[PDB]
Order: sequence, then structure tokens, then C-alpha cells
Amino acid sequence: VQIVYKPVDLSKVTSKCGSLGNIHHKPGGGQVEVKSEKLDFKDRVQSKIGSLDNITHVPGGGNKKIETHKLTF
Amino acid sequence: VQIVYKPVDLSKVTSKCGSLGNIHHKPGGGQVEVKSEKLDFKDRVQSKIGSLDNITHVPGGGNKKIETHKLTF
Amino acid sequence: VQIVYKPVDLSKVTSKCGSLGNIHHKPGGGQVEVKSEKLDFKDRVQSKIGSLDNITHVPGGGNKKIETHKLTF
Amino acid sequence: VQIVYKPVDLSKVTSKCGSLGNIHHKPGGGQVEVKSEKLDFKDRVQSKIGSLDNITHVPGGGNKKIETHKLTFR
Amino acid sequence: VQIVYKPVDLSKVTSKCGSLGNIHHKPGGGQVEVKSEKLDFKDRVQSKIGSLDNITHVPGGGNKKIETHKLTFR
Amino acid sequence: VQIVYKPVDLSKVTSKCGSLGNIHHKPGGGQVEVKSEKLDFKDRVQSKIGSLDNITHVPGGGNKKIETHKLTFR
Amino acid sequence: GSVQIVYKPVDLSKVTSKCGSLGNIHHKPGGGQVEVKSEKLDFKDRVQSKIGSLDNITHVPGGGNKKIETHKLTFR
Amino acid sequence: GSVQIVYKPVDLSKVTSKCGSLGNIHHKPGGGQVEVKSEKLDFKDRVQSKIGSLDNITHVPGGGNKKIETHKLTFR
Amino acid sequence: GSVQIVYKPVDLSKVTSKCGSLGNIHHKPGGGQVEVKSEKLDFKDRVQSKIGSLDNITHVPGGGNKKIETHKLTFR
Repeated sequence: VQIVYKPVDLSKVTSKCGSLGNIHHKPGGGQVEVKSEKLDFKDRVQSKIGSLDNITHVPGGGNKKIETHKLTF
Repeated sequence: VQIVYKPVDLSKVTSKCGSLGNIHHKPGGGQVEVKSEKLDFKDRVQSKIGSLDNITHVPGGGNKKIETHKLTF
Repeated sequence: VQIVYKPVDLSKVTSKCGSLGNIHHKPGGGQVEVKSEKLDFKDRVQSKIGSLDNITHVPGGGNKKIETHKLTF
Repeated sequence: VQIVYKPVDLSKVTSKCGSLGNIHHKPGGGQVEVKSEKLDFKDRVQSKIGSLDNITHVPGGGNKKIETHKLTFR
Repeated sequence: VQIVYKPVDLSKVTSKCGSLGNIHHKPGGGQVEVKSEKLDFKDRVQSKIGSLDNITHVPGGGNKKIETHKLTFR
Repeated sequence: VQIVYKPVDLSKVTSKCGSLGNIHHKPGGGQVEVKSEKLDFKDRVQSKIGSLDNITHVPGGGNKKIETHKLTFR
Repeated sequence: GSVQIVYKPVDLSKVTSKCGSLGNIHHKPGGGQVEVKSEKLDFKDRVQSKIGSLDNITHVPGGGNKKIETHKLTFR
Repeated sequence: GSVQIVYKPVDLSKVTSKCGSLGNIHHKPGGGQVEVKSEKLDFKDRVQSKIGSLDNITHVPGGGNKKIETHKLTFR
Repeated sequence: GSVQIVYKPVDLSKVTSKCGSLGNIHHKPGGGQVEVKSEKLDFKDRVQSKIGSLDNITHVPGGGNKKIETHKLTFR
């Protein structure tokens, strides 16, 4: 009687996520012109004038690997 | 009696989520103009004037693989 | 009677997430102009004028690896 | 037996190439006004405003004279 | 037997290449005004404003004379 | 037997290349004004304003004279 | 041939006013209000301009008579 | 040939005013208000400009009479 | 040939004002207000300008009479 138990694992488990490997080449500009006599912002206002913005959230992207190996004679 | 438990795993489990490998070449430009006497924003207002915005959310993109190798003789 | 138990594991578990390997080549510029006589921002106001922004949040991206190995005669 | 080998060359072989003998009198005596505002150029720009330009390239104009005066007696 | 080998070359072989003998009299006597504002350029800019420019290239203009006078007797 | 070998070469092989004998009289006597404001350049700029420029390149203009006068007797 | 010009205008004219009185004159306009907007002005050659002006004038000459004479002779 | 010009205008003219009185004159305009807005002004050749001017004038000459004479001879 | 010009304008003209009295003149304009607004100016050749001027003038000459004479002779 003999038992040979040799599972081989060469796997990869991966998460590539968010903003990866992108090229942003000479973005933006021209002219942006806001003109008034009053600007009035007064509850939960968000304003973007001529800005460039890059924003990334990754709440996810997590990995799990679980293995249970058992040998009972 | 000979038992040769030899499973082999070369698999790959991958996740690719969000903005990956993109090219943004000379984005934007021209002339943007907002001319007034009064600008009035007063409740949960979101305003974008001539701005460039890149925004990525990845709440998902998660990866999980589970395995069991029990041998009972 | 003999038992050979030699599981081989060369696997890898990875999380590449957030802002990785991106190229931002000469962003911004042009002319941004914001002219008034009165500017009035007064409750939870967020204002971006001609600014460049890169912002990354990674609440996720975590890994878990578990192996429970058991041999019983 | 008498031989008088006496050729004569009085020729002129001449080359005249490019901008030769021109008279330019008061060129560009005018008035030039450019009044541009609020422009975006997204690619290569070449501009000439009120400029005077004279270019001469002469890759040619080459000159060659070849001659042989061989005399063989007997 | 008498031989008189008496050839003559009085030639002129000449090259006149490029900008030769020109008169430029008061060029660019004018008025040039450029009044640009609020511009964006994203790639290469070449500009000449009111400039006067004279360029001569002569990669050519080369000159050759070759000649052979061999006399073989008997 | 009498042999007279008296060739005569008074020729001239000449090269006149580039900017020669030109007259420039009061060039650029004008008025140039540039009143730029608020410019953005994101790449290479070359600019000439009211400048006078004279350039002469002569990679050529070369001259060669080759000759042989061999007399062979018997 | 011979050219002869005699230019000999003669003038004995009189411009005349008699007045017994000027008075009790009341220039009392209400308050004028003027508002003007234009972004850019660009004036090339011989432009003469009034923009947004407000004028009150009270002109009360005792005479105010005008005599205007123009005499031109042009020869070539 | 011979060119002869006699330019001999003659003038005995009189501009005359009698007035018995000027007075009791009341220039009382209400308060004027002017507003003008622009960005860029550019003036080149022979430009004459008035922008946003406010004028109150009270002109009361005892005479105020005008005689204007222009005499021109041009020859070529 | 001979060119002869006799330029001989003659003038005996008289400008005359009699006024019995000047008086009791009241220039009482209300408060003027002016606001001109701009960002850039350019001026080059023969430009003349007034911007945002406020003027009150009271002119009360006993005469105020004007006699104006222009004489031009031009030869080529």
C-alpha cells in the first residue's frame, strides 16, 4: 500500500483595477472665461471652472484564495 | 494498491476593472465663455464650465476562487 | 506502507489598484479667468478654478490566502 | 614628311545660377497690422508676418570641360 | 621627318552660383504691428515678425577641366 | 628627325560661389512693434522679431584641373 | 493766352436785434440717467465719438447773431 | 502767357444787438447719473472721443454775436 | 510768362453789443455722478480723449462777441 499526494498549484489570482496604464498627453486649455458682477453659491454647491480632475475610488478590487487539503488513512 | 493523487492547476483568475490602457491625446480646448451679471446657485447644484474630468469608481471588480482536495482511504 | 504528502504551491495573489503606471504629459494651461465684482460662497461650497487634481482612494484592494493542511493515519 | 599639330581653344564655358543681378527697390514699404485674440492652436504653427525672405539654393550649376589631343605617328 | 606639336588652350571655365551682384535698396521700410492676447499653443511654433532674411546654399557650383596630350612616335 | 612639343595652357578654371558683390542699402529701416500678453506655449518655439539675417553655406564650390603631357619616342 | 481774374465781392449787409428784456427763464429738467455697455471699442481713422454723455445747456445770448462768409478762388 | 489775379473782397458789414436786460435765469437740472462699462479701448489715427461725460452749462453773454470770415486763394 | 497776384481784402466791419444789465443768474445743478469702467487702453496717432468727466460751467461775459478772420494764399 502507498499513497502519493502532490497537488501542484501554479495559479495566479489578481485584481487590476482603478486607473491603470493610461496616457493623458497635453490635456486641457484653450480659454475658459467666467464673467459676472455677482457669483453667489449658497448650499452644497460644487463648481469646476477650467480645472482638470483625475479621481479614482476602489472600494472593491479585493482577492480571496482558499484551499483545504485533507488526507485520511 | 497504489494511489497517485496528482492534480495540477496552471489556471489564472483575473479582474480588469475601471479605466485601463486608454489614450487621451490633446483633450479639451476651444473657447468656453459664461458671461452674466448674476450667477446664483442655491441647493445641491453641480456646475462644470470648460473643465475636464476623469472619474472612476470600482465598488466591484473583486475576485474569489475556493477549492477542496480531500482524499479518504 | 508509506504516505508521501508534498503539495507544491508556486501561486501568487495580487492587488494592483488605485492609480498605477499612468502618464500625465504636460497637463493644464491655456487661460482661465473668473471676473466678478462680488464672489459669495457660504455653505458646503466646493470651488475649483484652473487647478489640476489627482486624487485616489483605495478602501478595498485587500488579500486573503488560507490553506488548512491535515494528514491523519 | 612634315606634321603641324596646332589646335586652338578660345572658348568660354560658363555657368550662372541662383539670384544674379536683381534690383529690389524699397520692397515691404507697406503697413501690416495683426490683432489676434483668444486662440487655441492644437498642432504645429508656422507664421510669417510682414517679413521679407530671399532664399537661393543651388545644388546644380556644375561645369565640366574634357578633351583629348592624342597624336600617333607610324 | 619634322613634327610640331603646338596645341593652345586660352579658355575660361567658370561657375557663378548663389546670390551675386544684387542690389537691395531700403527693403523693409514699412510698419509692422502684432497685438496678440490670450493664446494657447500645444505644439511647435515657428514665427518671423518684420524680420528680413537672406539665405544662400550652394551645395553645387563645382568645376572640372581634364585634358590629355599624349604623342606617340613610331 | 626633329620633334617640337610646345603645348600652351593659359586657361583659367574659376569658382564664385555664395553671396558675392551684393549691395544692401539701409535694410530694415522700418518700425516693428509686438504687444503680446497672456500666452501659453506647451512646446518648442522659434521666434525672430525685427531681426536681420544673412546666411551663406557653400558645401560645394570645389574646383579641379587634371592634365597629362606624356611623349613616347620609339 | 492772357488770363485775367478780378474777384471783387462787396458787402454792406447788417444783422440786427432789438430786445426789451430776456428773463424769468427756468431750465429745470428732472434727473437724467444713462447706462451703456459694449465689450470692445476699436477706432481706426478720423472717428469722432460721443458715448453715454449727459448734457444740460442754458444758452441765453443778448444778441446771438451769426454772420458767416466763405470766399474761395482756386486756379490751375 | 500772362496770368493776373486781383482778389479784392470788400466788407462794411455790421452785427448789432441791443438788449434791455438779461436776468432772473435759473439753471436747476436734477442730479444726472452716468454709467459706462467696457473691457478694451483701442484708438489709432485722428480719433476724438468723449465717454461718459456729464455737463451742466449756463452761458449768458451780453452780446454773444459771431462774425466768421474765411478768405482763400490757391494757385498752381 | 508773368504771374501777378494782388491780394487786397478790405474790412471795415463792426460787431456791437449793448446790454442794459446782467444779473440774478442761478446755476444750481443737482449732484452729478459718473462711473466709467474698463480694463485696457491704447492710443497712437493724433488721438484726443475725455473719459468720465463731470463739468459745471457758468459763463457770463459782458461782451462775448467773436470776430474770426482766416486768410490763406497758396502758390506752386
